[PDB]
Amino acid sequence: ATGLHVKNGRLYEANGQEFIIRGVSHPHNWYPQHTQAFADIKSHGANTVRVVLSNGVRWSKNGPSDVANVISLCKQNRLICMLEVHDTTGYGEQSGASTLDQAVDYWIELKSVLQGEEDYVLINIGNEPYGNDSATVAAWATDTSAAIQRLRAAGFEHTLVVDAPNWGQDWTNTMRNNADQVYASDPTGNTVFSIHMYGVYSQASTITSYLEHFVNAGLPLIIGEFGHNPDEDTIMAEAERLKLGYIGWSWSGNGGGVEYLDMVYNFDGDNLSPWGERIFYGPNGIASTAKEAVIFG
Repeated sequence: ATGLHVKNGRLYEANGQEFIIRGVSHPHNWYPQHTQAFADIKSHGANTVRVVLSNGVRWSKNGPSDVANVISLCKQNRLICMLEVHDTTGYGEQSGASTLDQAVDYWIELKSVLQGEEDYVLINIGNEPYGNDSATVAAWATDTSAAIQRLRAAGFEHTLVVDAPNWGQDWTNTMRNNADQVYASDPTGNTVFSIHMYGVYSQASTITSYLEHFVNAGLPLIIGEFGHNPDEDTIMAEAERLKLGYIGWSWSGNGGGVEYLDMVYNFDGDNLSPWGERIFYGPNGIASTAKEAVIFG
């Protein structure tokens, strides 16, 4: 059965109530000991959590029982659960990355724990699935359509979330120019596009132009990741104006020189960084704009 779905370019619950994502990413694969984060994220007002999983290509695979537990934690905390396979990141440029096809093999392996959870779970096929290599960026539309087709053929009815090339930022405008082709390839129409906004989006003009292109065309879009040198004030303001979902990166535990993207320090829910204060409590932030999904009431 279908649960969350797309109608007229927007995301709806099965009862017809529109759902506007206001959430954050949590690095579950890398920090399995920090399952308290689900409750902590909910306590600050988020309505969705994007959960980092692995298909075993670059990191250690999250098996079916582990994913079942994640889903139960989302449901217990009245959060919509967006699951994503991180191993695809930067394919074509990043050594050892997964292809989208290998991500789909993993989703199919999880079919028994995902079927019947269409009201609660969104499937983000693979994170930032292409780097900047031209030959592979050129395959984004065909590879993405192929992955959607494989999932629908395997009986998946969930709403699917697909990321852009160029490490999620789409600076070539490949996703922007070809999303119509990809959307047509989903028989059910339950596909949502996701843009990641980092340094390409330091100017308000670029942000507004990109977001309005999707809204004006009726192409469903979420800002699946953003940081703070992106203009976060304009990203959050425009997401509110246009009624688009957004998901900040990330709860805690960043490494690789991106420590400043931690919302809380050392997974302590009461110890917010300036970024955590901004995204949850500042203008157009999560606490003031998020509404809980109605499926939980």
